[PDB]
Amino acid sequence: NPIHDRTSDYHKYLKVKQGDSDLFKLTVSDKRYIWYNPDPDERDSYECGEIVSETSDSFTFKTVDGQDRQVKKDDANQRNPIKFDGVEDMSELSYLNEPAVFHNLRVRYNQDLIYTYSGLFLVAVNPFKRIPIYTQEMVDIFKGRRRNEVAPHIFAISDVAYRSMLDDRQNQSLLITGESGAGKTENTKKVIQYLASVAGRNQAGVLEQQILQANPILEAFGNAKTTRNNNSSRFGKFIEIQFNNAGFISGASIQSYLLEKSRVVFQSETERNYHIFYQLLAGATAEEKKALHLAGPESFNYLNQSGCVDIKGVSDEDEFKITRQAMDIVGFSQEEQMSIFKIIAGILHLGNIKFEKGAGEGAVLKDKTALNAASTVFGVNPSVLEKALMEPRILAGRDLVAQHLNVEKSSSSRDALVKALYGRLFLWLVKKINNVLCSERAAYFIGVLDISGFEIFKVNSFEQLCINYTNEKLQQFFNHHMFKVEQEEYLKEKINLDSQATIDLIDGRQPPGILALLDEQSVFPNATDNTLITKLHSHFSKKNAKYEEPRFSKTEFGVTHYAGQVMYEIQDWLEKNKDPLQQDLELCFKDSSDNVVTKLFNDPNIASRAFITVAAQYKEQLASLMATLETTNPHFVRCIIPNNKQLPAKLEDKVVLDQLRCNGVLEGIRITRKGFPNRIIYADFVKRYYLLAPNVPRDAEDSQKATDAVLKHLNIDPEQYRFGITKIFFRAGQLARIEEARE
Ligand SMILES: Nc1ncnc2c1ncn2[C@@H]1O[C@H](COP(=O)(O)OP(=O)(O)O)[C@@H](O)[C@H]1O
Ligand code: BEF
Ligand SMILES: [Mg+2]
Repeated sequence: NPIHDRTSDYHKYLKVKQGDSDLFKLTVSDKRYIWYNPDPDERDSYECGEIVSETSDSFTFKTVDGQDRQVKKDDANQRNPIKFDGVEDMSELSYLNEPAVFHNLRVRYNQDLIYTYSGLFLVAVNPFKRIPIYTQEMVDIFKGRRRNEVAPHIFAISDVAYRSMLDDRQNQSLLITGESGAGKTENTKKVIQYLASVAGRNQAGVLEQQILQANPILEAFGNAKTTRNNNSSRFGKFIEIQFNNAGFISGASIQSYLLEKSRVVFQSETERNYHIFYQLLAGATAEEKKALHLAGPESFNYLNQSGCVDIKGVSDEDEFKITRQAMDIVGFSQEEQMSIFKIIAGILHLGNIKFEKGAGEGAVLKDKTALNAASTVFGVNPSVLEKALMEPRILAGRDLVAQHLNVEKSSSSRDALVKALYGRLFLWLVKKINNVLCSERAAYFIGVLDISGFEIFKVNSFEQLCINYTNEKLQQFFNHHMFKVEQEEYLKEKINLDSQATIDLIDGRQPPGILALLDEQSVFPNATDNTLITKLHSHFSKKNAKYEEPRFSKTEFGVTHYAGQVMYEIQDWLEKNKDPLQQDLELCFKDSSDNVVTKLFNDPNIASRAFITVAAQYKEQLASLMATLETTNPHFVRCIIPNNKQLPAKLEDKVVLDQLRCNGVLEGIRITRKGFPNRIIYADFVKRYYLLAPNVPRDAEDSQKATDAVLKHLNIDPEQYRFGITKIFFRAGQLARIEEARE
């Protein structure tokens, strides 16, 4: 058993190394320590101070410098006894303070132990290097083991979910959140690999392969290199792994949320557009290139503006293969693939269209190359296109009259088109995939959510509000859930909100919240950004406690979110909400000779939102998501980024701690710390502590009687612990004191 074979890779890579002895006296120490901030300005920066003396109410310790200081006992951040460094669950910690928590994570990370539990959560810190803990051999060790039986791992929470499903006949969910680059998508892919393996029907299976090939397809079209991650997911996703009554994988379905369409037409410096563009340019066959009027990235406006066309240690040509191979496995025909390619190319050509003026104020196409290129690949009438771009007919109530747009408006229109095409294509892909894997008649499911946690940038826009509104809801669900689950534990053992207000501000109908007001402004063609922001301040400024009207800025507003205050900039919200496309453009494309192209514009499912705004739509998708989640038994994973530099072996204190504060980890410890944080199995207590009392023997039947014995020996406050049917519950700091007692 690799599990009890101290020489196995399991032991080397997932466990804290065990020596020849386990004796209590090993860890004996005379010193006591306290975590302190050497600079009170740097609050997340701590050092360990050794305690020297104590008054009845305060502690006096020695700094690193050799300097002496004092602290109130009630404010002190005591350091846990060394026996606690590296524990697998932060819940076993006696002193539960911020520096203590950070420290356990750190001790673990130093030994490359990236996974740690924190009560209900599985905390996962990005290693930024490969650790061989995801092999088939690793998968087989985790099959059927209880949480406590094995080391923390994504595979373990995945197995727990699976056993619960079979045993309770209840659907399950895994929520994996955290910042960009924290490791969400990596862990998500591990869940799927694990499941496909433990629940798949292979004697060597097709379904299983298809399911596995699904994400690569989506990552090509929805991931991009950003400054925070070379493989950023520019969309949220919910994966439902479907099973039959017997527990075998039977299908799957995918839901996507919020694709960043704007990146297709603009990228920040150093970033890239979606991977596919590069993959196509790099691996199209010489025949494909000519058929697509293809060239180099440098030759395309949508690709030559960031200053970055490739990713280090990444071959777009080689990635292309992988992409195409997945499409093949999944079921896309050569034609369908072909058409996808034409679309991707066409978008590139549209991007090179240059509008010039002079005539007057109207726009003109002196050059017509690119137009022709795109026309061709799209299978549409170039002249129609031209006209639909520069001379859209607009409805003036009675009159349907074609407007002659200036270059700007003409450009912006082409851009809206590109965005419409890309976004529709992505939905088509997802629907396609779902058509192949989705089983109408599934018995049970395990759903995995891979989405960002709270987003707080310099500039926060409409997209960030959507994300933060999602996180307010997820966080609330977490809080409801932990509440029940702690309450249930106390019961089994026989021992003795703010969220809503922010949510209401956002999505309330009466009084109307932010989204309602935005939607209302959305029916007025002539409404502007000022109109809208004036309306928000009118309703909430000095009127809603979660809102803040800035002292000087006239284009922003603040929302107090769970993770802190966020300032939103209103620019372009109206447009974003309406996501407008000229009808003459829709007409142009409706007539495509291309089979997929046509679908993008003729299937209400892909072409239309429902008249629904973008906010309203989102609101609805969130509500269905939440509804499903509410029917599952949830599992929470929090992915943590170690630093903002993408480096291994560099766990930065402030970076980490900020994260732990935003994602709810610290609050749960806070909550937990309040009651009886430590809950030890009677038998286990005795094993270690029998020596402390001139009475008890390590091995006993009446473990409780034993436990009581020691407690009594040491003369411990009956308020410091509660007797449970199986566990002895301990208040914060108590266990540390015991550990601190002499043999
Ligand atoms: N457990 C891990 N082992 C190895 N590399 C990882 C791990 N977690 C994340 N990474 C790395 O960090 C990069 C960012 O991870 P990713 O899953 O894409 O983050 P997220 O989806 O949270 O934005 C990955 O492309 C990979 O290099
Ligand atoms: F960049 Be990660 F996908 F949030
Ligand atoms: Mg991702």
